[PDB]
Amino acid sequence: DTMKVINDPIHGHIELHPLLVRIIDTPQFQRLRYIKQLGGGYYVFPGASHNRFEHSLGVGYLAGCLVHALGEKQPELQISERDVLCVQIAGLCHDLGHGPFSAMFDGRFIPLARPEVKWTHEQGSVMMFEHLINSNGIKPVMEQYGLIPEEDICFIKEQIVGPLLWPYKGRPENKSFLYEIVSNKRNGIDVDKWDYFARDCHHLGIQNNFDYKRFIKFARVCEVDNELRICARDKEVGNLYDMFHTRNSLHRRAYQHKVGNIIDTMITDAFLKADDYIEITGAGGKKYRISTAIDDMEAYTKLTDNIFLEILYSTDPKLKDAREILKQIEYRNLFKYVGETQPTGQIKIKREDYESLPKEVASAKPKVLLDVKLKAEDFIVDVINMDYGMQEKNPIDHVSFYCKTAPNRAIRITKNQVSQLLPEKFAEQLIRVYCKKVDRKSLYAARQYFVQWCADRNFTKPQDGDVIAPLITPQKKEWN
Amino acid sequence: TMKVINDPIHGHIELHPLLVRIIDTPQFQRLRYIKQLGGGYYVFPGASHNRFEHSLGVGYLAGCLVHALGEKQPELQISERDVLCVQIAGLCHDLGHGPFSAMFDGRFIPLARPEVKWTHEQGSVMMFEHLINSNGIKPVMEQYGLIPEEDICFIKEQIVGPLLWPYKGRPENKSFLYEIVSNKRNGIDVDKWDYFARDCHHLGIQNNFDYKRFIKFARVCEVDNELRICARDKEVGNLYDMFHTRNSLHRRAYQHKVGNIIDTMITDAFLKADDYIEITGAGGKKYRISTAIDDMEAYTKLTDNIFLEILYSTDPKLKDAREILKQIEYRNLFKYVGETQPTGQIKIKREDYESLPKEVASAKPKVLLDVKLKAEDFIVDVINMDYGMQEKNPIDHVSFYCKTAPNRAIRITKNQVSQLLPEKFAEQLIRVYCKKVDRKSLYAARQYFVQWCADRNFTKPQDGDVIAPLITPQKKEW
Amino acid sequence: DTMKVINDPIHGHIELHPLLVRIIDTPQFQRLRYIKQLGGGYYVFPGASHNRFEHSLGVGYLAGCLVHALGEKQPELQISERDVLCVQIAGLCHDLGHGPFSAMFDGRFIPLARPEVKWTHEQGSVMMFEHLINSNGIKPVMEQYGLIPEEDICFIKEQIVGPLLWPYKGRPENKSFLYEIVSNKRNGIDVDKWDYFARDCHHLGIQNNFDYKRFIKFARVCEVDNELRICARDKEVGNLYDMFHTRNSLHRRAYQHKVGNIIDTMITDAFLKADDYIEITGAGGKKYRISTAIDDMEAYTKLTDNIFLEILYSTDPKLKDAREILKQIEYRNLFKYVGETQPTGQIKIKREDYESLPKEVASAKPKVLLDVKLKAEDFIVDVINMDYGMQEKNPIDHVSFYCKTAPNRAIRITKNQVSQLLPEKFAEQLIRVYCKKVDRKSLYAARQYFVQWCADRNFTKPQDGDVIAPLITPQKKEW
Amino acid sequence: DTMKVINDPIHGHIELHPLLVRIIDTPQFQRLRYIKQLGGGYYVFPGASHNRFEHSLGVGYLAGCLVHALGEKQPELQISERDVLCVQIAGLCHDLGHGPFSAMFDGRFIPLARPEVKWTHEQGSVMMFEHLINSNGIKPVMEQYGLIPEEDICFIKEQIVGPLWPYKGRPENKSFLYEIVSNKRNGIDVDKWDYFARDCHHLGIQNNFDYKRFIKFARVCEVDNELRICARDKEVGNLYDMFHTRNSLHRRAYQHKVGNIIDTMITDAFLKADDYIEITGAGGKKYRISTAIDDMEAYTKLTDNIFLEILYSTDPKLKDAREILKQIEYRNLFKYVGETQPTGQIKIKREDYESLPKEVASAKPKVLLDVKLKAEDFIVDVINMDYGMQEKNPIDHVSFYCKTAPNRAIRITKNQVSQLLPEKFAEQLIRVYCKKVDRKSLYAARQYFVQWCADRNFTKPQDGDVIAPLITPQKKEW
Ligand SMILES: Nc1ncnc2c1ncn2[C@H]1C[C@H](O)[C@@H](COP(=O)(O)NP(=O)(O)OP(=O)(O)O)O1
Ligand SMILES: Nc1ncnc2c1ncn2[C@H]1C[C@H](O)[C@@H](COP(=O)(O)NP(=O)(O)OP(=O)(O)O)O1
Ligand SMILES: Nc1ncnc2c1ncn2[C@H]1C[C@H](O)[C@@H](COP(=O)(O)NP(=O)(O)OP(=O)(O)O)O1
Ligand SMILES: Nc1ncnc2c1ncn2[C@H]1C[C@H](O)[C@@H](COP(=O)(O)NP(=O)(O)OP(=O)(O)O)O1
Ligand SMILES: [Fe+3]
Ligand SMILES: [Fe+3]
Ligand SMILES: [Fe+3]
Ligand SMILES: [Fe+3]
Ligand SMILES: [Mg+2]
Ligand SMILES: [Mg+2]
Ligand SMILES: [Mg+2]
Ligand SMILES: [Mg+2]
Ligand SMILES: [Mg+2]
Ligand SMILES: [Mg+2]
Ligand SMILES: [Mg+2]
Ligand SMILES: [Mg+2]
Ligand SMILES: [Mg+2]
Repeated sequence: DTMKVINDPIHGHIELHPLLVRIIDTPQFQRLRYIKQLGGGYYVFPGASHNRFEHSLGVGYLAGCLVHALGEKQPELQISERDVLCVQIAGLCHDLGHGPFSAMFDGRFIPLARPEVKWTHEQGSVMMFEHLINSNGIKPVMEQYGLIPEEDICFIKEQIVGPLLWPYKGRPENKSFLYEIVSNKRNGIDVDKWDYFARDCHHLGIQNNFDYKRFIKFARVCEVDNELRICARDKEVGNLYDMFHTRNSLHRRAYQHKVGNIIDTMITDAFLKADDYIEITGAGGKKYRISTAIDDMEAYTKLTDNIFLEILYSTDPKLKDAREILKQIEYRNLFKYVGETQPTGQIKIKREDYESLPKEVASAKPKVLLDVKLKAEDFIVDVINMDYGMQEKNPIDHVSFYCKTAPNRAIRITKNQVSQLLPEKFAEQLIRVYCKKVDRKSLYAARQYFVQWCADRNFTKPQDGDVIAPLITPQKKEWN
Repeated sequence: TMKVINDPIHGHIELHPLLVRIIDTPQFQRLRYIKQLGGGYYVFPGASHNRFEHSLGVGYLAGCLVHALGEKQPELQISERDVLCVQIAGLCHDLGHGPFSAMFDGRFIPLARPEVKWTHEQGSVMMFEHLINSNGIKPVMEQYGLIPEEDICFIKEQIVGPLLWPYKGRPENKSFLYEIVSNKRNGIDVDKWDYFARDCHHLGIQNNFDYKRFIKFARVCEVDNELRICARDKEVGNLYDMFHTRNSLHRRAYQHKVGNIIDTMITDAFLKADDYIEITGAGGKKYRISTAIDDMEAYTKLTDNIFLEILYSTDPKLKDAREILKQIEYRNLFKYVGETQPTGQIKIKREDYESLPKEVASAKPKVLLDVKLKAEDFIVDVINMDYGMQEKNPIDHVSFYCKTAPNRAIRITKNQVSQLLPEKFAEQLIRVYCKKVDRKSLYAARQYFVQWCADRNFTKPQDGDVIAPLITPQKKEW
Repeated sequence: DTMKVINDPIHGHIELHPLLVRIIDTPQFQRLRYIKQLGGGYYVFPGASHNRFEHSLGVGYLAGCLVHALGEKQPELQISERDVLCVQIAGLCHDLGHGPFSAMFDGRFIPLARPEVKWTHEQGSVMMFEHLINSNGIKPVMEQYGLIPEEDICFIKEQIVGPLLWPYKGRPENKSFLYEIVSNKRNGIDVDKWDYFARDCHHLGIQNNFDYKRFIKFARVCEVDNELRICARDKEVGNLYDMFHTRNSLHRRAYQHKVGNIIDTMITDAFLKADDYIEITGAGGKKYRISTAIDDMEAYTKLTDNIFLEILYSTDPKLKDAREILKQIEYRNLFKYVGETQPTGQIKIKREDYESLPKEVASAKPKVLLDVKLKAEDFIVDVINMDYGMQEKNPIDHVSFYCKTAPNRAIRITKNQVSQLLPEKFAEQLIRVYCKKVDRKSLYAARQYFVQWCADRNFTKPQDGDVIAPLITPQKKEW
Repeated sequence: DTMKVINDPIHGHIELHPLLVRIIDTPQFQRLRYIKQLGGGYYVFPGASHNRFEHSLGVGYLAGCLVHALGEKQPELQISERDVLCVQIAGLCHDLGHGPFSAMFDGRFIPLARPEVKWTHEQGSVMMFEHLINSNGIKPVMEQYGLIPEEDICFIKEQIVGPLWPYKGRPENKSFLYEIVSNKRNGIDVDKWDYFARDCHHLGIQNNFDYKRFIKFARVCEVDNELRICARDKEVGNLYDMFHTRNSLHRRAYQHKVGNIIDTMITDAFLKADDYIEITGAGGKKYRISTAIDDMEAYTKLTDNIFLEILYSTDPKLKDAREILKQIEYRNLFKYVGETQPTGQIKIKREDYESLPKEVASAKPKVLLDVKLKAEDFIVDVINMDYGMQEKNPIDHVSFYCKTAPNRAIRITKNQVSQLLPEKFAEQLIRVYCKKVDRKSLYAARQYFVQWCADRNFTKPQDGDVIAPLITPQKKEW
């Protein structure tokens, strides 16, 4: 059991302490090799073959860089070797709970398959971590390196998911800044983002403009309303606004690419159709479904992107409907993108209303004669909440800064102290509509229903509206 | 025959022999001795690159864009002659830059000769004329199918704009050709694409705009009776990002507060040297640094080397200028005091710039001060940051097409894209510096500065509470 | 109907003609999304997650760049749009025959599982291409775009695998240069190498020093012994030696990494143990095994890296032995590397002798006290043939060059006309030894047998010889 | 008084201790901003605008990374903060002695201008460092941060230029510290790692050596009673590749035939200017270009600027020098005729270089020729290509360790690595050029050249059968 060096193309040669190597070399960690980081995005950006495994190594590594850098510059914080290891382990294990195709599984499939549960991959990560530890004899290995499992397991879990006065048990207040490394609940400025920006960009073929290494150099811990927090140099404020701008830009260009999303939707659909028939063996030989494997970590261990191919290659007549959806993916007979719009004014589309939207689009009465009627079943309506990670809030209002002439003194910097060219709002909704019927006449009709629906709901005019529905767009006074 | 040249940004590029003849002149080779980012090199040490290599890059990209349009749309009748003219314009577009590039036309000439309205682009047109005439290039143009009466004019118009349909070099059915090198309608041009990529490579800041993607999706469509370059509808987000990147490169690098003060110091040294340096132009006439812009033979010999000519001089008359450049090398720079912006609808007008150091020195901070500072001790640098068209959204001046009707041009408004985009497209930054560098002068300069910000109802400096703790409580709006 | 653009991180935005899009959007092509380019190398270099799919797009694209560039510079060659499409399709389809974990499948598994057949992934690519065309109605689509399927399918196949006097039917000798793009049988200078150099490096985190774009700019077709062939500028000769040096260096640093190879070996072992029990359905419902799916393209279509996980997640008691080997991979209880050596002198280890080598290692008699005796079954001996792509030959002796003052005149350039610092030989063998028993005492013993065996065979001294076997290495004066 | 961070595109954000900042902010250091790293190479590779200044920052930084990494992994070595600063200073100052156009100045000009002296830029760096320290009051600043100037100045100089135990600055138990900046035992030093990475970034050729990996695997072990830097055994292949890369960068870039002829032309102009240019040194004494190396105050003012000072001069005495530089700017370069190498055991010695143009002109090609050419018309450039230690394999002078005994040093021979490695480690290339550029002179120059190769039993030029079809059949060995 000695330290390993591993060559990562994003971070270079990184060092893994032998405790981390023991954690990595388990079935529960290695599972992340079989889950694509960007899910259906690989079917649009062919360089995006990367898996959660390598992202997880990167987050472990960066978490270690940030806590080491803080410890070197500020010995008064009393960051111990034990703290450093716990922060690295949390970085390493933070995404253990992702399911097949990553964001698809907790963003689309589980909410549709099991609308009663409130589940996130982060909860999965905590449960999977527990199962990793318990089934591989890791507690004695922790003790061998000076960790205290009652306290430190709890600390690690709290870093990943948040709390399970001062709500944490794993560390006291004098170590609060340690909870801001892996997953920053105050403002989202965390090393998870820095790894995925750099790694996704390298694979996508879109270039990263955020400099995380610069941020680490300028980061300090300062007292802010009587808690010790990570603060940035004042002159980095512009770079932080740019960080969130980059995040939003990566969601627009890649993560919410309209076809990447429809592939995720189709896979979700196939999983919903397969769910009654696929059996996954968990603890004590009990049988779980795709939707219930989240309840038993032994089952969930075996639930990866492989399930796609298990369905695609099946012959069972019961899986026929699921299998045909995946066949449609491989022949590229995808549901067709019709367009994009947004609400106007103070209108917000609520999650309770999502299910009713296909019916609304099909009920629009385009004032043009139509040969084809389309039914609700024929439309998909995907509502995407785009923000700066804190709903309507400006995350930079929850960051603290310091100045070169008083480096222990935290200050606030407001938006108006930076620039007038920044966003005026921090949240918005995009609505994408697609049609399951792909023939030319159905598609012409779907465009008319769509643009009419936008007019009826007082949504923004689709960008191509005048071209795809020339007879509809003149009817709307606010569009001309 | 063609030459190949290896550029680190674009790879191996081909130069037509007419371009090679233009490059191999004193007028073009001059660009090897003018830093792209001027004083920026004194802050970002990778930014050693010169205007020469930027110019090759713009020539190359100009050629890629016009070739791509011609291949996709043969009905436009883009000729080999048109391609060469566009390449030449890209190659020669920055011939007019002076020592330290933006410093020379942005700071020095306006101060040295406030009566003239000069730009490097005007310089590029005059330098091009002088390059052609003094190196026998007109017959070589003819040899390759160009018509110099028409094409020289076309080339110049591409660089500087017009010298109803205001252009003589090409008719309306070729208006798109004027949108490649320097796009007067919206600023979306290959010059930006080269400098984004090249500056980033050298600065150590990463480029996020994909120019190659833009070229693939570009088409020419009819818009209000002219053939113009349009982009695919779905690229609109990427164009907003393009201008966001431009603004971000100005914030991080080009307007870095110390890069600018170095540019200011060099400008100061040039103003102090201007009466004493003689540069010989055409017919043996004698020019100064500030007048060499009137004669391209003189201007040919004015490059960044003038910095070292002053620094190494022994002439007592250049003592004052020389001492400023010595201060740069010891890093005894004028000191940054801080940054602020106007509030509300307030605009600082160019006529008022000269009065601002006096205003800062006239502030009466209610604080005990060892030193009184005079107007001459402050520099107040006002920077106009925008999306290239003052208050306007340049995306309102772009045309788009949709996949289902690719010959039909459309407009896309800001509200059709995103609510997270900027609400304004122009703003002003105000940096204040002090020429007196000792600890007590600097403490005082901070008090005058923050008090001035309070008095003018400008934004609170980011470090205001720390540098002037007794001043910032006075102002209710902070 | 129309062209698609696709964004690749290595080549940027590439354009795909609609005929290529029809070929790509088939089960037979999309299969390549589930086959890792570097196989077991992903278990060593975590950035090497890339699959054969994206490599195939890249080779298609570069094949098109090279043939377009030749056509633009030399209209007299009469390169047609039809030729361009055929070269693109060949580049796109060249690796359709790879199996699970790529080089593992044709380099290790098939040779062990079916030693009677002479099979390569390239043969697989030809058969898979035939099956792709026939089962997706591609022939009429080819006709729609000006291709002539009798001739052009044959041309495409020949570009991939070679011939199936002038031995080719798809194109004549005045177009011989077209066979030098995707897979160059004369000297190995082909666009396949250029894509994988660039793509592997980007993912591995090792940097590429070969500039393929420069090579394309300087490439011309010239007459050489009555065939039209691709020639390089004279002054590029250095860069071509560097190309093969880079290839060799990527094999040393990554592709033949000792642990990447042992993982490939372990997976192969698990597949051999699973082979009797896994059923893959092929044409007419017939059942194939892992080792026989190469005989039926409908079965082979469904044979990808997924088989690893099918074994790993199985519960069938019959798959227990295969499953346990894959569990050993996941816990990193790997067969242990003992060391590396090479033959000396004139000695060449022949393929017929590979199987006898573990027995030789176990028969060595190290004069050292050992608690554990090891048997032949405990050693793995992996022999790797490292060369410049043409066994003992210098591939640069099979390249033609031209000079700036006579660009249509082909010439030869010998090694002595370039540099005295170049390699003296172009082939060698590396011998890696591993031990299947992983405890510290077995490993100590394995090192003594290994170093003694090297001494006995007069192989090169292992680099760490003095440290791992201090009592053995003094016996050998020449060490 | 506080640390500075600087953004370099090769190494990222690097930290500079305030003592380093004081050294950098002097005229003697800042001088390096005006000397191109690759000299005339910029006139072939237009991305290669980089100067010695940024290379020097990089070497300072890497020197610091290597010594820090050794200290972190091996606390028993007792590397102090003082040792780290001294190694950084040496890295930073190691190239202070370069002259105009870098390798051109000490490789071509000084040897020709002053054949009696044995001068290297490294000697210059030591003298320039001494002058930097003494004229900027640096010794008290060193003391303020824990350095001992009697000892540490000596240590710093020994690291730059070299020397029982021959060093005075540090004892044997710290010998490894002398292997960071300039490694005299085998050449594996951080100077190479910076220039590989930085040159590649600017040239547009990609670097394949991973220096960071080497740093991770580097350890100090006892070797024949000295503590030395050793590499992991399995890195041996990577080290052979390192020297292969060095050779490959010399072939592609640094010894590019046209880059060298430009260096030669500039050298020629400097030789013609040398009697007439005056550079003021200490106490107002006057130096020449060739003598400015004797006085650091003069040498401080000798940079690439001298090129433009000559080009723009009007003095009649500089006419010949000026005309050569004009020929560079119009691209009327001496023409490359070809390349060959000696055969067998033959080595061309430096004493014989001057006689070679005469030999080429004395060859008697049995061919009808329009022009007879004289010795003065040919340039013969002889280049020594090696792995940095003449005929020796530098890997024979490296020590390694194994994972199972990391404190135990071992040797690894070439046969333990690969049969595909080089069989020799040194060779000579001979390039011939002609000063007469017309077609008939050039035809003749090719005939003399190929005949000369045949007469001396040199290798057949690669294009020999094409440029001299009547000459190459005479030689049986071809
Ligand atoms: N020459 C090279 N260049 C770059 N990366 C390389 C490399 N060789 C390997 N890597 C990558 C592969 C891995 O990501 C990492 C480590 O590979 P090893 O350093 O080969 N270490 P291992 O555990 O095999 O040997 P041991 O136990 O004897 O120390 O570097
Ligand atoms: N091996 C190499 N690899 C990469 N870039 C290179 C290179 N060699 C040169 N460059 C860069 C340097 C230049 O930017 C460009 C062209 O250099 P040449 O191809 O050397 N052309 P020249 O005009 O000397 O030879 P001729 O007239 O005989 O064809 O490539
Ligand atoms: N903003 C962006 N920047 C870079 N690459 C991008 C990108 N957006 C997509 N890609 C990549 C993803 C793909 O690899 C490629 C094409 O994506 P689309 O241009 O979005 N084309 P699609 O076929 O969806 O829309 P249509 O049929 O309406 O033209 O570019
Ligand atoms: N946003 C940015 N991104 C990347 N590099 C940047 C940068 N801004 C500056 N640089 C580069 C330029 C330099 O190479 C380096 C340091 O520039 P500053 O951090 O601005 N430091 P200074 O001394 O001006 O301010 P103070 O004294 O208040 O700390 O970073
Ligand atoms: Fe994550
Ligand atoms: Fe420009
Ligand atoms: Fe391939
Ligand atoms: Fe150096
Ligand atoms: Mg997560
Ligand atoms: Mg998060
Ligand atoms: Mg301009
Ligand atoms: Mg412009
Ligand atoms: Mg502006
Ligand atoms: Mg293949
Ligand atoms: Mg091959
Ligand atoms: Mg040196
Ligand atoms: Mg050296």
